[PDB]
Order: sequence, then structure tokens, then C-alpha cells
Amino acid sequence: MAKAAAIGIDLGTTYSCVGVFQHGKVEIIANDQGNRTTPSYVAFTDTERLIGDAAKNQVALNPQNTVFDAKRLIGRKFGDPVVQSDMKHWPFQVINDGDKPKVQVSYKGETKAFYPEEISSMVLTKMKEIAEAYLGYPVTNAVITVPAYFNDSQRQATKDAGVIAGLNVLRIINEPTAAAIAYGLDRTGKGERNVLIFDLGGGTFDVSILTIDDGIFEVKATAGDTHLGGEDFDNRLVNHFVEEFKRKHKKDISQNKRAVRRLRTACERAKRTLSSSTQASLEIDSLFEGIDFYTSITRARFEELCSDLFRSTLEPVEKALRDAKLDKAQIHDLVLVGGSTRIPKVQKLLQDFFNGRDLNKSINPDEAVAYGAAVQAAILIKSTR
Ligand SMILES: Nc1ncnc2c1nc(Cl)n2[C@@H]1O[C@H](CO)[C@@H](O)[C@H]1O
Repeated sequence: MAKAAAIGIDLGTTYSCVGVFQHGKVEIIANDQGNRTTPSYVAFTDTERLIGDAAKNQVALNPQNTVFDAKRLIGRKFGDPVVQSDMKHWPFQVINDGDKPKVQVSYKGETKAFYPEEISSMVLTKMKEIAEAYLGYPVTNAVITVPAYFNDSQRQATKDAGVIAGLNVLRIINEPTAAAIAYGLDRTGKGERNVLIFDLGGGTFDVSILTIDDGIFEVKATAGDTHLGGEDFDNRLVNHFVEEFKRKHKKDISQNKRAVRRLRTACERAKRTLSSSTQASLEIDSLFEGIDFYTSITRARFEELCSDLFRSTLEPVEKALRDAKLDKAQIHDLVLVGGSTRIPKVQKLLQDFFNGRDLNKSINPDEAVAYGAAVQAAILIKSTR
């Protein structure tokens, strides 16, 4: 029953996703708000702890006590220059507990501090309860994914997050490996298979090159930008609309925190529409000083606004190829991961770089990692018996 069942969890920087392999198919499990992915956010309020959508939904009202980006801290020492650099951009406090970072917040009127694995365990507990509500029984066996570049300390702290969350961690697997499993790229028989995974998420960009030799995975190269993602494209749309509002009304809205956040969420929404329509409409009632902001933008203008950022995704692709010592024609498969890979211009740039090659994109790119983890969790629990 529950003991013969296992889930796959993609514990993402900005969003998490959970899947289960049963009756010959992967089911990506929708949360209680009907969403197939859940924000990796934990909010501490005057009455409760919120996780996911409810936590992300109140971030503007409670920024000091809304934790996100715990994955950027997990398994790291406080003195790590990555931690010191990132801390300057977070509205929540990060403290030092014997060279270990802790996020410090106000919860039920009291000061509390949490290790990154404790924050990540609250996200994992939510994914576990989402799976349990779908299945009708508690599932505790899980495969959890991590970036291919995570070291032993980051992998161990992720497993520790799983244990705190009440999960039996069958294995910690690499995200690009789970994505290659999702497409069955490890079951093509004999001979070395070179796979490139292009993973453009909400806040990070990762390029991974793997060689699959008779089911055995080997990481040949990892490249990318830890501070490039979908939110930079949302921000480019924001600056455009701030300048358009100034041209139409001779008013600068950039200082009105509420106006900027409402514009930001509307921009994120319009950006998604632009992946399947050649235009998107913004409909913001009383954006600033009672002025409605009803406008539109073409996909062509959006592509211009992010042109330099889309083009910059090809430098880590070339860098990974040189590190792996492979030419483009030596790559057998191209896999898309991350919601931002749905952007048609991004697909076109990657396909043209690989000389007109087909892309593996039939699985929801924001779900491919949880999909593969779910497949691996099923194989692993079946071998355990
Ligand atoms: N249809 C889409 N077109 C463009 N961007 C998208 C799309 N879906 C998602 Cl999710 N994202 C973005 O992916 C990230 C999460 O993986 C977020 O930045 C989200 O906006």
C-alpha cells in the first residue's frame, strides 16, 4: 500500500513540483489551489505559518517574514562569498550560528531562527501532504532532486530537509539526470548518448551535459548563471510599462511599492500569454493616483526588451560544450527544463545554435524534473520490495 509507494519531488529554488508513477503513467500532482507547481516560499505571520501559494500571495504585506531562496543557502557556510553576496538582496534577516546561516523571522510575535534545511523541510512537508491528499494515504518514500553542481554538503543538507519533513529519502538525484529519465533517454540500448539539458527557471539558468552509457549517467559539464531567470524578464517588462505610464501621464510610478508589485505580477502573467499569443493585454484598475492602466504589448516588443538576456543563454551552452570537449553535432538530445523555456524566442535561439535541431519539450518543462524523479522513485521502491 503506502510502503510500496514512492514520490518524486523537484525541490526548486523558486517553485517545487511533486509527481507519482502509478498505473503506467506519471501524475504531476496539483496542490489545493489546483496548481501543478508550488512556490518554494514559507511565510511566518502573527497567527500561522504559510507554505506555497498562500505564502507567495502575501509577500508584499510581510516581506521581512516571508522566506524564499533557501536553496541558495542550503549546505553552505555563513562565510561563503555566495551567502554574503546574496544576503544583500533579501528582505529577511540571515544570521550566523557557528559559521552556519539561519534565517531569522518574527513568528506569532516571537523571534525565531531556522536553518535552511528547516525552511526547505517545510516546503517538502507541503509537497508530501499534496501527494497524500491526492493518493488518499500517507506516502513517505521519496526521490528528491538537486542541481548537478551541488557538492556533498548541499546534497546531505537536502537529504536532512527530507528527514525533518518525515520522508524516507530513497536517493538524491541530479535535476538534469531526472529530466533525461523523464524522456527515457537512458533506455536507448547500448552506446554512449550525449544529452544537453537547457534549464531556464524563475531565478537560475543551468546548462548540463550528460553522457548515458548503458544506463550509467556521467556529468561531463555544468555551466550557466545562478542569477538569470524568468524574473529578470518580468523586470524588463516592468521598466517598459513604467516608461510608457510616464509618457502617457507624465507621472513616475517607480517609487510606489504597491503600483510596482501590481505591475510586476501583471507583467509575469502577460509574459506567459506571450508564449502562445503574439500580443497580451494588461488590465490594471487604478494603478497609480486612480489612473487605470489598460494597455497591450506585442511578442516582438517583449523579445526586444529581453533580447540581450535571451542571447546570453548561448554563452553557457558553448562553455559547457568546450568543457565536455564536444562539438554541437556530437550532442544526441536537447532537453528543455524550466517554465521560461516555453518562450518561443528562447527555443528558436537554442534550435538555431544547434543547426535547426528538434527539442525535447513535450513534457511541461516546469514538471520534467519531478516527472523523472517520480519514475526513479517507482523503480527504486520496486527494487526495495
Ligand atoms: N508560458 C510561459 N511562458 C514564459 N514563462 C513562463 C511560462 N510558464 C512559466 Cl511557469 N514561466 C516562467 O517560468 C518560471 C518558473 O519555472 C517563472 O519565471 C514563470 O514566469
